[PDB]
Amino acid sequence: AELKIFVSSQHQPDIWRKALDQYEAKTPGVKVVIETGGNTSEMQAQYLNTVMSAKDSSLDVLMLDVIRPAQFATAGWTSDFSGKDLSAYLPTYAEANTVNGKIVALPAFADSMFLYYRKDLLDKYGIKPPTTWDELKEASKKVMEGEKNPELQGLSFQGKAIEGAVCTFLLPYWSEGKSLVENGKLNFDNKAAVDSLKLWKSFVDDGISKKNISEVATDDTRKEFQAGKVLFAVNWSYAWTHFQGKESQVNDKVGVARLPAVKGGEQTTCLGGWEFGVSAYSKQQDEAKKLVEYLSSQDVSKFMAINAALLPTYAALYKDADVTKTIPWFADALPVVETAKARPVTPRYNEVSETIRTTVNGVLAGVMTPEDGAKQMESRLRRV
Ligand SMILES: O=S(=O)(O)C[C@H]1O[C@H](O)[C@H](O)[C@@H](O)[C@@H]1O
Repeated sequence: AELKIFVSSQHQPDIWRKALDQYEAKTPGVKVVIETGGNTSEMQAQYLNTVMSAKDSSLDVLMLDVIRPAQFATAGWTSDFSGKDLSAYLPTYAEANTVNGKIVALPAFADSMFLYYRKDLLDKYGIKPPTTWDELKEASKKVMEGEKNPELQGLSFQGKAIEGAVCTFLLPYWSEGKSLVENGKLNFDNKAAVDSLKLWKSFVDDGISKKNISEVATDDTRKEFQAGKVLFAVNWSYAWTHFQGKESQVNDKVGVARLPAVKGGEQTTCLGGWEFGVSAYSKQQDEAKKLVEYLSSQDVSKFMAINAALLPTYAALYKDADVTKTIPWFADALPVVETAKARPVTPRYNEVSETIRTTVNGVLAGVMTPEDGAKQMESRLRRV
């Protein structure tokens, strides 16, 4: 059989390729081909909606974001792993991949947002990693003043109208102790929503973040930090491999911290991560399941942690000696993953994402005020 697997371009398809070569080498008569979609999750989702809506049978295995199971379950777009127990996997992912009793997908890898920081620069100015956005502003000012570097950004975060801007919006909202869904219903704290949009705007206005932060996607943050142009970056675990790689200016100059809190708030972060679904329209159900069981296996989890800084779905791999030798900070990441806040679980998540990310982007592009943004977001969300 020739299986086709849709892989996020953001999640190291060349490294997944090394795992698939080990699979082929030990599975005579099976070949795997990677189709590589957009960097961002909302573009991958728009593409999969069209091929899955059209019942297209070319894809066998789908790498899907943690926010996807509700949609994919309700639409019947994946083959359930009937009577599968997800107890080997972090409960947050066991839970994300179960919808009305159905195991929609096997966890592929974990993720959460961290604060990447230039540990060389904080050391140089004697600064402690910031625990509040206010400490991060103060640290940014001190470093940018001393560095006399017209290309050094204080903070890079995602302001482009992408899935990651949803995460941007919720970080200060969650930090204030608010939720967007309470007892299944939309629970919109106006004041917390406005304060989140003004916080992100304040980084641009205060000269800590670049004027065109509204054009910055997740991987732009990764590229600019890697290039030595960013003191503080909001990003995901995959960025670490690029930072420590052959094409980086910041080898051994990167610290990892929990995201700062809003003043008086909690250091909350966004749950990310991905899972492997078998397409309901695969003509190779059995062979695809065998591939997903290998790709969701502890040995592959471990390989992808070491080679791609993708956080394990297996709790035991966080303290594995080879994992922690390659990426020391993984030894302390699991509590961040297991307490990370989840975006709303809903089959209509795409419409939820569209509303929040366009509002964030509009405010950061100076199209609307934070105040109007919050009002627009609430109105649009109310009817979705
Ligand atoms: O970069 S983005 O696609 O806009 C946002 C995504 O980032 C990371 O890949 C996470 O693992 C995903 O959960 C998240 O949705």
